[PDB]
Amino acid sequence: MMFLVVGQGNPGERYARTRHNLGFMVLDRLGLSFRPRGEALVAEAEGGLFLKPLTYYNLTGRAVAPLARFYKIPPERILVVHDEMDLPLGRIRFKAGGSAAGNRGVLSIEEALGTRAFHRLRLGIGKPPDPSRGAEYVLSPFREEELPVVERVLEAAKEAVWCWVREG
Repeated sequence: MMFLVVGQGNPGERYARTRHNLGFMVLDRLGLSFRPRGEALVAEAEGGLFLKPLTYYNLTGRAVAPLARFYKIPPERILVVHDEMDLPLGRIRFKAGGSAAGNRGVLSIEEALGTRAFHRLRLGIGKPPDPSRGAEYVLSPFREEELPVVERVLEAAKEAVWCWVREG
């Protein structure tokens, strides 16, 4: 296996529209065929793997590390796609190593792998007006007025993902 693309999210229909499931939403735009493999939905394409862990958001390392270890996927070929409160909706940024900047899904993968040196695709979702409501904000759906931006973010993310996988 050449690489591993991980979409951050939570399992179950009740989380499917929430901001914290934006990484699953990107993965779901890729055209792939996901199959259940333990606490994970996994797809194989282009010589590599795509993973929607069903571990819960903060526990995704539990699915990522056994897969990476087993197929000897190096951290340079692991990409973690996730929602990011520190960037405004509409903004997308790649990140190579460095701190799991308080993203607990990225943190759980660092913990389980024993390294910070994997890549992340950060998808800005903005912040809530009050910091203490962060969990609430990410476990809410987007506002209907955000949907046009969200769509275009998903389109841009889908291209970024394939670019990272493929040509660049």
